Amino acid sequence: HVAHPSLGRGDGFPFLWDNAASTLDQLNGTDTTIILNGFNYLDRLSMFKTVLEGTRKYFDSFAPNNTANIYWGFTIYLNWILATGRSADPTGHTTCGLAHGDPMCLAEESWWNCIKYNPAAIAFFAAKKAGIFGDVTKTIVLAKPKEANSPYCSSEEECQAAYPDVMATYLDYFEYLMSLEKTGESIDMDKAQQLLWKAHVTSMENSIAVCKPRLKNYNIIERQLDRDYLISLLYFAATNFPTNFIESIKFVADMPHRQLRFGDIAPFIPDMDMKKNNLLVVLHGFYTVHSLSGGSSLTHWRNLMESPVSREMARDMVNLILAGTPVEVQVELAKLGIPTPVD
Ligand SMILES: *[C@@H]1O[C@H](CO)[C@@H](O)[C@H](O)[C@H]1NC(C)=O
Repeated sequence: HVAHPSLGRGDGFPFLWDNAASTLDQLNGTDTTIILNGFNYLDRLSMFKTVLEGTRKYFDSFAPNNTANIYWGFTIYLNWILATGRSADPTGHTTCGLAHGDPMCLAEESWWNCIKYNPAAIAFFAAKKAGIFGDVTKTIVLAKPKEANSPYCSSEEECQAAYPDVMATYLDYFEYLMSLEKTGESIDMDKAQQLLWKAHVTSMENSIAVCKPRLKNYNIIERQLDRDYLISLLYFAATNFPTNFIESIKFVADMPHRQLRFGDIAPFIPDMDMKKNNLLVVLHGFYTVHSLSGGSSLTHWRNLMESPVSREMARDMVNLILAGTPVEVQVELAKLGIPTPVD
């Protein structure tokens, strides 16, 4: 049994989905503690699954099996980083995440692990604080990293102190959900999605500098994919594109199913379909507009995306992209009136 990059266990749900905890009471611990290893795939999956379960009631009517829940995004991406080897140690110094080592271990040295840790762990703490899990008197005890002055926080208090804006933005999301029963209002899906994206973006922006050195652990082609993806995510987030089950699977199905290497040039990678080859070009297209504009294009894009009509039009573009339609990022952005750069 191994994780499939886009199908997870087989039907889109993550590898080992059934094995992960639905509630805090199913986790290991003591009378006064709950134990979680943030460097273990199953415990990270439990950080997502417990929040999915605890927020199911807000999304239940919209679709079966909690599939309308917008928390699926980073849950599905956890499966993908495992399945494609991107959570393993890339340095060769340890066997963490390798088949001949502990395949569930998530390496400190992994760039993907580095950027994705907080959207699991800090978000989990924020959900706890907001009351998503009910009243919890037990202390969360996280496994500590080995590296001194690590980018990985290992307690509720340390995470708050090191990444205050990330804690605050995820808290805003969960507090909004918690407010709905007092009012008796049904969820405003566009608002909920905006709040969650704001937290994800804040996390990415708070991690980019501290995770940057890990990019040097990968060859230049894989390294550039990593950069391309993080910048592109900032543009996608501003469109308010949905992060529910079906849309998340649609995205990961277009991502490369293996690490890239020297020799790979999109859109001519012969062991990948046209949709994967096309998304690789598009991600680099966003990187290029961003780099050549000194980052100014993102500021203009965000201003434009203050309009709900603009956001809907931009989501239409994203859907074309996900279907494998070969659109030129630079050309499409200009159409939307973004001042675009020359070299
Ligand atoms: C939920 O998903 C499971 C697994 O894919 C499926 O067998 C089942 O039909 C779905 N449940 C409902 C109520 O639609």
